[PDB]
Amino acid sequence: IENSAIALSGIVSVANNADNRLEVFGVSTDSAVWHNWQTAPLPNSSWAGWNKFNGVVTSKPAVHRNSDGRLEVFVRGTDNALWHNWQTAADTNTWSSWQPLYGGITSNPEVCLNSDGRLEVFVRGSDNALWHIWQTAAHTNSWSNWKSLGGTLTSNPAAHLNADGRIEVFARGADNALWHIWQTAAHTDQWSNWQSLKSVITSDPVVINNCDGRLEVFARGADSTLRHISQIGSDSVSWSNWQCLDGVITSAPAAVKNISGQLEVFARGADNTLWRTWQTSHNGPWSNWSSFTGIIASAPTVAKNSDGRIEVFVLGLDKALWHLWQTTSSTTSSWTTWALIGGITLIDASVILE
Amino acid sequence: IENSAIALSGIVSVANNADNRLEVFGVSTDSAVWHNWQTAPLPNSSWAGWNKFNGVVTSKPAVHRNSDGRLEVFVRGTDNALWHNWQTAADTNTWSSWQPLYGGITSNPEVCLNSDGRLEVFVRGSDNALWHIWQTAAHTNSWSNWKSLGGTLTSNPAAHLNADGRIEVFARGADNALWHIWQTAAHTDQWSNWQSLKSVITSDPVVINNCDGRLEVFARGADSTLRHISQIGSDSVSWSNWQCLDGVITSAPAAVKNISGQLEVFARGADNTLWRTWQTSHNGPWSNWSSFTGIIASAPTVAKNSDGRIEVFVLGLDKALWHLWQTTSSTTSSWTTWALIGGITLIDASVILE
Amino acid sequence: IENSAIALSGIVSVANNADNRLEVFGVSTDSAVWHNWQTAPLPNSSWAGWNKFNGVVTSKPAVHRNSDGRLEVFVRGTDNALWHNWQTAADTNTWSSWQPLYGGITSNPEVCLNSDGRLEVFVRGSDNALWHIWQTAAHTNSWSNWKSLGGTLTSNPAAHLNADGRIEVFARGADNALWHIWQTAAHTDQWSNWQSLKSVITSDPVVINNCDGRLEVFARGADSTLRHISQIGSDSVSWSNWQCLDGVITSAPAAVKNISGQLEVFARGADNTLWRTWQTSHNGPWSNWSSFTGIIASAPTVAKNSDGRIEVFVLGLDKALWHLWQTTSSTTSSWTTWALIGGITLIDASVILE
Amino acid sequence: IENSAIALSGIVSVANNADNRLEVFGVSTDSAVWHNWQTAPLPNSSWAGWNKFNGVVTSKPAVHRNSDGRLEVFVRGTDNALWHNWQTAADTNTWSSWQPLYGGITSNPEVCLNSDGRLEVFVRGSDNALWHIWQTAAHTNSWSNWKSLGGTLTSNPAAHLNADGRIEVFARGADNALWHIWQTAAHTDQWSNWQSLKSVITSDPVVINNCDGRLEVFARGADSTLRHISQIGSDSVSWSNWQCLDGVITSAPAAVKNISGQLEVFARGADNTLWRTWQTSHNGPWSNWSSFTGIIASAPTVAKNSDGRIEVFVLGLDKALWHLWQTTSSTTSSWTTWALIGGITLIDASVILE
Repeated sequence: IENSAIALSGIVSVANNADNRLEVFGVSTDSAVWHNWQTAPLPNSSWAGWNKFNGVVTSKPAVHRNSDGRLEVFVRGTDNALWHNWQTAADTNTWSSWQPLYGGITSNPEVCLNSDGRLEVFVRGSDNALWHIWQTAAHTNSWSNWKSLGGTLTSNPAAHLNADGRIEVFARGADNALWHIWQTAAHTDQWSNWQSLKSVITSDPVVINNCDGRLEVFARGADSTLRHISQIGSDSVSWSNWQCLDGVITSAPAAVKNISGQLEVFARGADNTLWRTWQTSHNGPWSNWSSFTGIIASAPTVAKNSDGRIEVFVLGLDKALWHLWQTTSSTTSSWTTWALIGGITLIDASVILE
Repeated sequence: IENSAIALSGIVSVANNADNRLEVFGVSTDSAVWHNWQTAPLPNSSWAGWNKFNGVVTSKPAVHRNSDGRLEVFVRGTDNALWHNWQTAADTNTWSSWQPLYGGITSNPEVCLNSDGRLEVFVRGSDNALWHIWQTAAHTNSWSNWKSLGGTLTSNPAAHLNADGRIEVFARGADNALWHIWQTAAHTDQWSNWQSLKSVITSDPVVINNCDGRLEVFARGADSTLRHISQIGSDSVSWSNWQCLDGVITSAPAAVKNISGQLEVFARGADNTLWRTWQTSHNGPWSNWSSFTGIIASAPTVAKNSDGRIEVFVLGLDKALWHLWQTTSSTTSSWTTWALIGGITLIDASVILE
Repeated sequence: IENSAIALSGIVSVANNADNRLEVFGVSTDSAVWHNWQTAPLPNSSWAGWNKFNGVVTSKPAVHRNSDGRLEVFVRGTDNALWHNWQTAADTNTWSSWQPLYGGITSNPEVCLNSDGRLEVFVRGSDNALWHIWQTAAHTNSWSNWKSLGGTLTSNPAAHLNADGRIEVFARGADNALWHIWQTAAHTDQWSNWQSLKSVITSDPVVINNCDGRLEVFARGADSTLRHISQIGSDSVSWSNWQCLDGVITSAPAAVKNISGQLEVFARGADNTLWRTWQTSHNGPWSNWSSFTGIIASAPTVAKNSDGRIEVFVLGLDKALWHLWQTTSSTTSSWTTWALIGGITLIDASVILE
Repeated sequence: IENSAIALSGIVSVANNADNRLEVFGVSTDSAVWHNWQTAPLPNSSWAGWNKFNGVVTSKPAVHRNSDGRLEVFVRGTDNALWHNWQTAADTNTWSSWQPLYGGITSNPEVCLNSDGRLEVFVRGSDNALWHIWQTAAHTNSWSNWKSLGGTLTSNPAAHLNADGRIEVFARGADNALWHIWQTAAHTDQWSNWQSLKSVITSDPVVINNCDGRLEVFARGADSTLRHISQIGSDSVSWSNWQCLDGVITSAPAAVKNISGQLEVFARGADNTLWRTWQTSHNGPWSNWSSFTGIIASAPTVAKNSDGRIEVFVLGLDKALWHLWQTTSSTTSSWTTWALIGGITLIDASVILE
């Protein structure tokens, strides 16, 4: 692989409803967003069926739950502007029409919830800088003007809260290295300068918090293996060295914290099957990759159910959505085999970044 | 102290709003519930002022946030029945009037949020058994009938979720020992039998989850010192031995997880000042108790702000509410001295259990 | 129990030879020291048979291996002075006669090996202060003059190295609290002042190092339960609060680090059987006490074999030595039942401290 | 670098005497072994001066302390056989002449001390298999016959004890991967079959035990970066995945456990200076590499002094031995700059393996 490659992404965005039912959002062959949801918050639940939002879109959709429990979806429109639509009440399948937020977008949108309950959206703009826009009041359809954070992005952005409420954003830069920028005070428009974490990456960055309140960033490296870096202090400036894990991966990774507090990472492996690795003890060593049967055609997207059970979504060779899950709420649980969530076929609507 | 003693409780109940502003609920000399809230989600914020709910009450109020962000308060009425009132919209200071849930209550109410978004209330009933009632749909004013879980309670109940979504309830029994009972499947009316954790306790139990996804229970013991016990497996049946910490405490304890994932416990000490102890490392040893200046007249009530800073509320000798907080989002931060949230005086409306 | 009580001690001292064979030393009804040893360094080995050292003694013997592999035993004589005898070559059953070190001794002797290979002996003297004497060259029969460290002792002393090579000594003081004193530079006659760790203790202190390079002290408390305290920094001045464990014990405790690095403690329990507790995770919570069948008449003495297996020695009701051990090198191993090391009967020759 | 490369080795072997004084062994321009020792067991001690053993040698010397405290050195002779010489008494500078152990050696010797006090030597033989020979009685000049363990070696062997006393040997195989073989019972001639840990390595393996009683193996990888793997269970068959650390290294690594139980690794870096990395927390993430001033011409050799302070030895550009050490017994201590141990110049006498 080349240093500027961006690994294959997940085919859907997932969120938990206010009642923790999972709901997935993807783009079909009509270039519209469709969604489907669990009827009860358990992995063996039946799903409602695929439902369409009217409107042609030109990016992968991003979804986040508002602080009042209402889901809200963000997408690029045919005008290269940002659009959004929302549930009109928590746990209800009544939505707004797409509504405009304007701007000029050249990446998939990334959405974060500040610790004061306000959504904030991060995107690459027309000038390749990082731009953002935010709710001016918690869970309200009142938004700021667009503002630039500068830089030069060559991946989609990934945002996460630090334990103290400061948003930190990660993105590949012009030199193909991972860069980051952060709020210097929680949920405030006061930001640091851009800083490099060095090392080339060949996927979007994936960010998760550990139990200790430290962030941990996962990405594919230049040799096509998983690499990871973590915060070692109580600020955004002190990081470990990078470490790689053996094993060639062929998609973005997806990371989740299991209910014992240990991290697990899922990725498409060198044989185009889903692979999984997990921390064997706290902060500990990583297990050898374990494979699941079945060829897959996207990165995994990973979620947790109301009872803690992990569930994984992928694109199958039939271009439909498949999923599997843990059979029990237990880190050493067995897994189901792939099951189909049928009714539509999906396309990868990710913005082509070069 | 005698084995059947119940240590002095906190004077207010606290909750975070959907936007993480703190809001406190207490009972004044008119035997009504009054509340007050931060105007912004930071500990140095100004407070709005004390506001009254009409109606005479006969217990400490319990408050929990619904899964749609709306706060909801539960109290015993003059008819010894359960009443509740709620915010009509998240982050809004418009409330229902008290509305009846009936029953017959002989303890303070305890409220838990199931992982499927449904509130559930636990109380000691007229026959001294544990009773409960639940929302039948997430964040909806539709409730079940009352149902008994049996047992014999001699403290208020304390409920917490396990990491897998099963509610577990703790309460002192007829033999003054700590007993517990648990859901055997997440957010389902399928419960275990009562089991004893032995050891006498002389306060209500206080329950918190650690990073590992294990519960940890704190209580005052028969010798008036803090003692604690924790889950050691992935179920509700495997527990450690009890351990005590030196130092006589004269109130219920209050426990919180700081933003490095370590536990801290606050209690009124033998000299009637606020004492604090913290875990020095993961699962680690406990620090010597540290004292804050100022005589206090209740147990502490402890909360966290949107930026992770801990804030503590107590009753002062002037029978008003005082608070202090951490100056920075840092485990070794200094603390402010007590500041007054003036405007009313408070009474301890806790149900007298004998 | 009274605050000045000293719990029942172990009936033998144990050491590993240079080749790791265990060898035990006790006092028989003739008031002489006898010893016995494994013929091979495994717990299921046969033992050689009880062999006598000529000479009447008036304390429990203390044994330590020299830095050249030779065992050396220290005891009080009929003249209340200190005597010692040694193997003349490692792993050889040829010994010196008792040789005099003089002084005036009113406790059992305690022996430590400095990290520069020199033995050092600690005792309570005729004036109840702590006295010591040391080899002036590693593993050589050349000793210093006696020197006082002051204080007032009401238990036997217990000495251990810190991770940086500084000896630290623990002993009960005149107020029945645990006190300690330490070298301020490794293997140097430069010592701190005495400092109290507060808390009353009713056994000799038992000291072990954890993996982290921190000392951890175990003792029986005033309520007859096990209590423990540990270093929390990198010096001898920073300690945790004391914690107690539920369960009444009726002997001194004995502590050992198993081969997974976790601590285990053994003690005679309230029903006069051997009890065991272990840390369930690193630094972690302690298990409930587990009992072994059989009434025992001393504290346990605990050792490890060349393959890591723990072995425990006690006095039986027949006044003979019994032992049991782990069946495999595994923290969850089963244990054998008590087996007799027959041939003599033993007496408790511990110096009566009041 | 090529896959069959073997990175530059350390220029001396080091051991602690019975009294913990460091003593170093190297080969000078006369192809004889010379040694030098601290006069006192502290890093700022003066050194005695370089002293020669008569006899021409053809490998790097290996040294280990016997279980009776006597050092013993192993080397290949001009006849390609194994020779050894020993201190005739602990802490004494009187040695035997070289004495023959015969055989036919094609690697540097590796020496391990069994947990029953018997030395055992591992070497590549004339047929490229692993051969070994052992003392038949602890710390005695009585040796077994030579015996083969088979395999095909393309590095020097590295041996370490497991926590349960089983020797495990690591060596690169014919496929340039790391292979290992182990005793199936402690200090017994009963061995497993050879098993591969996969991954190519380009240095000798370096093995250390962590606090948990698990082995951890460090080596340079095919991309010239440090990689490491560790045991995850209680046996020799369960290992983690391999992880790499960023940063090109140009020598074998050297690993040590500091006195807080954390691991540190030293290696010559890409700029030919000494680099260091350390675990920032238990099992934790690894720090960025830190450089010391000064160009160096060998791998580091690392030892610990009687007070826990780490000391590092290297070859300088002047072909003499230099060292530096920690200024205090503290993981965050500063370090001294390089100081010369002058008097001879050293050559790399490592056996050329192809």
